[PDB]
Order: sequence, then structure tokens, then C-alpha cells
Amino acid sequence: ATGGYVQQATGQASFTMYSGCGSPACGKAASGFTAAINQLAFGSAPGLGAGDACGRCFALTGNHDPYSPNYTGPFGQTIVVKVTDLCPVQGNQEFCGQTTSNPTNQHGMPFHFDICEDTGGSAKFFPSGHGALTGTFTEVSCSQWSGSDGGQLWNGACLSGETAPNWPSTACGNKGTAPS
Ligand SMILES: CC(CCO)CCO
Ligand SMILES: CC(CCO)CCO
Ligand SMILES: CC(CCO)CCO
Ligand SMILES: CC(CCO)CCO
Repeated sequence: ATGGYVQQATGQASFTMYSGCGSPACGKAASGFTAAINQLAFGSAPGLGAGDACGRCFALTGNHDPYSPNYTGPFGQTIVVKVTDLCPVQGNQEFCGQTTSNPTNQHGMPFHFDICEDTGGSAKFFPSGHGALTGTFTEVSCSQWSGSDGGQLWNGACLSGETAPNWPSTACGNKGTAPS
């Protein structure tokens, strides 16, 4: 996409969970299930505001635990998240370190979703004892996402991706150039 960001409507991803998504990088939280997405897909860098992932909705499905490769299941449910946040390359090499010259993380995945625990998404997705998974994502209409956006936390905050057609398309827009 513009800026060299790797923004595809469907693909393979790794998945983790995190806490404290009330002041996320897009500048609005949301009450439904939300995620951070790796920087190369988010479309911005720390401190540069919202990227084009902001507000878009994705159906996530886990089907493997890379840390327990003999575990056969069960896995969790497929969930629909809204991207509100950035999982930056900095400090997240294992999962979110994808770049334009090296587009897969340490688990071989070209995307990562860090699912926020606070609002319930991770409890639907991760079986107890299995907090890192790999699987798939597909961008869907936000008609498929329950929830309400929070208010702007700063000028320039954006979740406009929530009404956009699936990638390829532009809503909030990408900021600068993707990490090389
Ligand atoms: C759970 C929400 C309550 C306000 O709608 C806040 C999550 O950001
Ligand atoms: C995390 C669970 C799904 C939520 O109902 C895994 C099912 O065992
Ligand atoms: C809140 C659910 C929709 C109920 O109709 C979706 C999340 O599980
Ligand atoms: C200077 C930045 C632009 C943010 O809109 C990043 C340059 O790559």
C-alpha cells in the first residue's frame, strides 16, 4: 500500500493478548473487541498518528499453538475485532517485527494481531494455557462487529476505516514510510 505498508484484506497471522487498550495508537478506543496490529500493517509509526488499519474490522481464527505444536485443540472461536492500536516493531521483535525487507516475524507470519483482553476478545479466542497462536484473518464489514467507539483522545484521532470498503482502499491513510 502507500508508504510500502503491507496491508492485505486476508492472510496468515500470529496472535497474542495484551492489557490496557484504553488509550490506543489510533486515538480512539472502542467498547467491542479490539486489537493492535503489527506496524507494517498498521500504516504508521509511534507518535505519527493513525494509520490506515485504524477502525477496520477483521475476523480472526486461531488454528495452531507454535509453543505447543503437539496440541491438537480445541482452539477458540472466530472473533471479529476492530483495529484501534499499533504493535510497533520496537520492543516487539518476536511478533511485530515485520519490515518491508523482511516481512515475516519469528513465527514466519506476515501479520500479527495483539487482541485486547480488557473488553473480552481474548477470552473468546485463546484457550486457557494457550496465549500465543497462529492462524488466519479476513477483513469484514464492521456490520459484523459489536461495539461503540470511544471519543477522540487527541486531534487527528481516527477510526474511519470502520466505514471503508476492504483493502485496497484508503480511510485514515498511512503516515510516512513503512519500516525497512
Ligand atoms: C468498555 C467501554 C465502556 C465505554 O463504552 C470502554 C472501552 O474503551
Ligand atoms: C477460549 C475458548 C472459547 C471461548 O468460548 C476455547 C474453547 O475451549
Ligand atoms: C456481542 C456479540 C453479538 C450478540 O448479538 C458478538 C461478540 O460475541
Ligand atoms: C516523517 C513521518 C511522516 C508522518 O506523517 C514519517 C516519514 O517516513
